[PDB]
Amino acid sequence: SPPPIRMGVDVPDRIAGVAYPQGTTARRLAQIGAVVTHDGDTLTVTPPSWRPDLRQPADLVEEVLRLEGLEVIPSVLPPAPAG
Amino acid sequence: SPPPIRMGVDVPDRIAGVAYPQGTTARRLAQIGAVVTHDGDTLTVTPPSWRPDLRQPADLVEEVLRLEGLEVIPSVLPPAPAG
Ligand SMILES: [Mg+2]
Ligand SMILES: [Mg+2]
Repeated sequence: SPPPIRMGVDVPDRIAGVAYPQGTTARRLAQIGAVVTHDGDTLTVTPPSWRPDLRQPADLVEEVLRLEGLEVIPSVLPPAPAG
Repeated sequence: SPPPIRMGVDVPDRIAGVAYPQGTTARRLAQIGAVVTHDGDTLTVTPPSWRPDLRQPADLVEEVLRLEGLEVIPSVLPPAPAG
């Protein structure tokens, strides 16, 4: 198995900008074959042996977001920086 | 005396963007001749008879800000949206 990855439970929610229903991250990561454990608000995710591409929290975020569907991500223009 | 005015104790701070020391608003408003009573966090301000220009909380805000000095107000860029 690849080494375990520590990641906050709401990290996919923050990066997506969507408040997913609770347990979405844990369910999706378990769906793709990873072992997920809880420690307060921090998950420890061990990817399956056939997923060496999952090495960082960003890799896990893509798994949750693509399975939930990028279409649910709202179009929110960022504020204009003083250019 | 003009009618009394109700105003939050920190309203001058919010409009100025400056955290004034405690009691600044009450001290400045009593300085210019108004009667100030405290009801928790809400100030009741009765301006003196020679100040018929003090009718709204914004008027009291100007009194506090101008006496503390507009030079203490910092320079912060507003959150303009994408145009
Ligand atoms: Mg990936
Ligand atoms: Mg005025």
